[PDB]
Amino acid sequence: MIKQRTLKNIIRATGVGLHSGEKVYLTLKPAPVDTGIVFSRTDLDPVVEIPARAENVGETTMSTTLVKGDVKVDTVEHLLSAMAGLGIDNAYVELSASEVPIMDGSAGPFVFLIQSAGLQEQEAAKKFIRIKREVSVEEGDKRAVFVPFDGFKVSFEIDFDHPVFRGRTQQASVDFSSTSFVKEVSRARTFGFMRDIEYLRSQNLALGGSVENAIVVDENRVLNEDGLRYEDEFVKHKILDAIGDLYLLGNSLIGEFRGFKSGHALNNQLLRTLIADKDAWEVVTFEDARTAPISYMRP
Ligand SMILES: COc1ccc(-c2cn(CC[C@](C)(C(=O)NO)S(C)(=O)=O)c(=O)o2)c(F)c1
Ligand SMILES: [Zn+2]
Repeated sequence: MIKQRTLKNIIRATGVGLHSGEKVYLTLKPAPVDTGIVFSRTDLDPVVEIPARAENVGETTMSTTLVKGDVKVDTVEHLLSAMAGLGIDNAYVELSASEVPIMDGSAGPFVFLIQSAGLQEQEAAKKFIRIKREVSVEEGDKRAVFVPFDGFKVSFEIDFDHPVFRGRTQQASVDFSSTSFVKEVSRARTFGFMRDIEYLRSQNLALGGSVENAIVVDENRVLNEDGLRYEDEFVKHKILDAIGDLYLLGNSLIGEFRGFKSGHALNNQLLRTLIADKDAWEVVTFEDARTAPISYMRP
């Protein structure tokens, strides 16, 4: 049987918001079966809880933001990508501020902290959303698609229109039947271009962004003295973002995602279109893990 998973132990981390630059304390806690992933603003009295679900996404400018009335949890995509990669169904995420800490810009620190704490299998069937029909959303030259697939596969393609790529459209495919999320995706850091500094300053964004927690590009130069973690780090980070954004479905996917310049906004529009088109998907469980089209690492 493929079982639901939670954390075996609590995880505690400190860091800064990429966008806010605020110091934030993070605690991940075990949760019961069918809780899903629930963010808690514990700096507020009373505490404000926001389920990590597509319907609670409020802003998708330069991150995925959860919103309940006036309350936000910004930049959830990198932590949710870690939780999706390791198959965590149920957890409370407590935050002392409005934004998940950026850590090193990747999902690496989160997968390491989680795998250090360990996972706990729970006595309940893991529920999957199985893609049964093709579902496409487009806006301009941006496109995001779900395709039926017996497994979980992500493709991303983007023409960054930026000199640092030396005129090359970036493309990557990962199939979690062979690709290690941990080894091949989790280390891919977020990035910023020095040419967007005017605009980011003007939206009060990326206040915590530096070479410490991101790839920083200035025209031709990667400013980071120690360089890239992957030849294709930039596009592997878009795949990491897409895995986090897709986890707002609230259950792991059986299917394929293809992204064409898609961002947080179009990723969320795809989830909403999918959820509305009930002909395109069904909830499935696997009573026997041996015949399932996906597997997870030992807990
Ligand atoms: C002075 O260093 C900087 C400046 C800006 C950033 C920066 C990062 N981001 C977030 C970038 C995006 C939206 C991302 O990772 N989302 O999860 S991406 C790479 O998909 O386009 C941003 O809006 O600004 C940075 F990381 C470092
Ligand atoms: Zn990102």
